[PDB]
Amino acid sequence: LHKEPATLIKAIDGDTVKLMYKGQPMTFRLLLVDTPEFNEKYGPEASAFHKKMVENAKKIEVEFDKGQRTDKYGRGLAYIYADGKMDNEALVRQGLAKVAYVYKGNNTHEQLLRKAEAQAKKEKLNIWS
Ligand SMILES: Cc1cn([C@H]2C[C@H](OP(=O)(O)O)[C@@H](COP(=O)(O)O)O2)c(=O)[nH]c1=O
Ligand SMILES: [Ca+2]
Repeated sequence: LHKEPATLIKAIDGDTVKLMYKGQPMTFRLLLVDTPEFNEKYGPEASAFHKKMVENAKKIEVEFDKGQRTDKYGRGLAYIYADGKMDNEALVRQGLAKVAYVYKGNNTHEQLLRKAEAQAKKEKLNIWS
């Protein structure tokens, strides 16, 4: 898999972010995770975490997996990196997201994220508390 450039247009919530990718604005949905919606428990903390992470990055990168790159709502499906740290993994590791939506052939980083979830659960972080 390959990291591609992008620039933040706007933070949205725990598992979506608006980025300019190949010069076009797009909403990206983070692969392999699910954050609570803003109005549910840990929802505001997940949004806040993701926001900070994307707003502080000097470099944002998009990494598509091997399968579909856009979902049925037209959102980009990617692993997103902020200064080389994966947003998807960071949210899971903090117990602000669960591993979820694991479809065959867009699941390269499945085991990496499950490992982060196991550590977050061990530490009883946030969602696991
Ligand atoms: C993460 C992801 C979500 N989706 C779709 C599945 C869900 O359909 P439904 O809307 O029909 O439930 C929805 C979940 O996204 P959200 O968690 O952003 O709502 O997005 C995919 O199709 N592919 C994926 O890789
Ligand atoms: Ca969600």
